[PDB]
Amino acid sequence: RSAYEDDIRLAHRLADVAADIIRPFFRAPLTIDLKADHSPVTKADRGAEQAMRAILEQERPEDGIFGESRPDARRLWVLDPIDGTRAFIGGRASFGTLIALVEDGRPVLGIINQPIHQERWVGVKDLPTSFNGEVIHTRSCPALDHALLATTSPWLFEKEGEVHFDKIRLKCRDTLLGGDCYNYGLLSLGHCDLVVEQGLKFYDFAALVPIVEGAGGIMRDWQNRPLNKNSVGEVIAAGDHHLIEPALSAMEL
Amino acid sequence: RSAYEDDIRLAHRLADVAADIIRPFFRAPLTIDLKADHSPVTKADRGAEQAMRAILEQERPEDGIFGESRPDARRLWVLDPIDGTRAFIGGRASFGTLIALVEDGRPVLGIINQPIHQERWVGVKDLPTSFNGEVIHTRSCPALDHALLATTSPWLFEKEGEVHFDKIRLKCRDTLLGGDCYNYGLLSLGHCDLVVEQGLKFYDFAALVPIVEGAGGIMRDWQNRPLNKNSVGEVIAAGDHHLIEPALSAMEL
Repeated sequence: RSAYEDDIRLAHRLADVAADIIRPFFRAPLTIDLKADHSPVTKADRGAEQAMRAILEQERPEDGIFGESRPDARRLWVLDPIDGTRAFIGGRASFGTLIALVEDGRPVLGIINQPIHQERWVGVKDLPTSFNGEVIHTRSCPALDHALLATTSPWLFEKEGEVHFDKIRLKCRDTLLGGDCYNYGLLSLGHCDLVVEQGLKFYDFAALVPIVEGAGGIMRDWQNRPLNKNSVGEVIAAGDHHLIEPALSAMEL
Repeated sequence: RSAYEDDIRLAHRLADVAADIIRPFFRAPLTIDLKADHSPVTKADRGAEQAMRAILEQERPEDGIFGESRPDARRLWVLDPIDGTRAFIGGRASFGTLIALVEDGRPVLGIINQPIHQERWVGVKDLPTSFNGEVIHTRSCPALDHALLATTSPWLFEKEGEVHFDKIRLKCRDTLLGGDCYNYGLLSLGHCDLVVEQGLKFYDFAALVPIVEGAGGIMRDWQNRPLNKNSVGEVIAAGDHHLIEPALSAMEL
């Protein structure tokens, strides 16, 4: 059993609560061009965040909730009800709810939950990562020219970041596009070898780190340093630790 | 009832047969770097194509099967067991089996089937398009700056085609990436407004045309001409007929 067993149980409860709120809004009609925001994604995100926050305020009174709600605490919860907001808006089920517990600025527990297809990744500092309750493993990869690389969009990079991304893309066997958190889940399951992104907020990667790392992968910034609450959101995830040096090299940073 | 009712029933049978063959291979381990091809996608594609061909040889002896098997016939079946081969290889359930019946070089019946999540689009020349048995409709869209555009990859274009794509992307509200046939299914359901691609084979678009058009959309080449067995594979699909002129204009062809 984990040192975090109680927190893992709460994290599953938060994911369940968010899922039931978000699901009815998926593939709903999209209103446009009004003086106010009538979008389903906004209703889903707000209602899920409010419900999860109310539960955290009752069950973890002493913990912070990242994003202004209490801080200074050693322990902080980080919630993203819908990571992959644009995919959700487009009716794609690659979006996920991300929940993370963070201590001294480091993620120590993370869940990705896809509430439409019921796919749930759980990672924790002291246990192997699980997907729908089963232990999972990243795969090994000999070299970049055998690697599958993913990123949500080339246009989500800064102008110089687009050049670094293009340089590594040219050295990989194939690149798949779109997906946000989902590509990190596929990398933890062993179906993707590298993910490289830029411009993420802490809400977008905190949950991913324990999941990828507890699957046997590695997830760092572009200087190969640990990701933490204060990282600017350049990330690289690899299923194989052997590939992180050649990947960063190929980016010509 | 359709003039194609019998062919629609056969088409569903082909999709079922392909699904049961393909499903076991999804998210299987991926072998690499051998003198022969041990990949699951190749086994799935070949076994599904062989089973569908055997059925067509028994039940439609007089029809062609596109790709060399009999031709010259007025009526041809076009099969793609796994459209979105790279997505399948990456463990993504955006791939689909495409089945189409084509007469005088024009698609008249099409199915997209996603065998993992059981999502099936059916289009036919004389009926409204259906998704899992329900009639569906494309949405209207006032202008490009409100439109959601999708394409599988910017890098799947020719060098000049990348420039035309970038020019229209810059004029749209958002662009989603990856997905192959799946984006045309989302456009027929009313969750996407434009799809623009280049380099497709007839196997990749024949089934899509009846589905998009019978949902109320429009799908043509980049000269606004009909797509047919001989089209080079530049395609534009719009949920709203009003957007095809501004979209082609924005591409600066």
